[PDB]
Amino acid sequence: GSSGSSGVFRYSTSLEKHKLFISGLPFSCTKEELEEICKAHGTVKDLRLVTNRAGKPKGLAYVEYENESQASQAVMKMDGMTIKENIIKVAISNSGPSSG
Repeated sequence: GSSGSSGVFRYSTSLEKHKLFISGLPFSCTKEELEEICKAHGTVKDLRLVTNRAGKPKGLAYVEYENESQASQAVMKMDGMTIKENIIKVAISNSGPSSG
């Protein structure tokens, strides 16, 4: 939807921005790896890897930073980066609670 700068109201639950979303990652990739690489940009509040019912990496991975500027930088770099011979894409975890 649009974004009205002038004045702010409550329409949809608080949205998250700091969080980051990374898709297209090689199963080989491991948390630690992404962790060390994440802390390279800023403070890593928390890191989680979307696994399957069997515990297999679905390729998706979520990240949590302390500030906003930090995450942004990591997104500008990680966005379209090669990892273990695999081009991974990044995206600011904005979409979450499906309103309707």
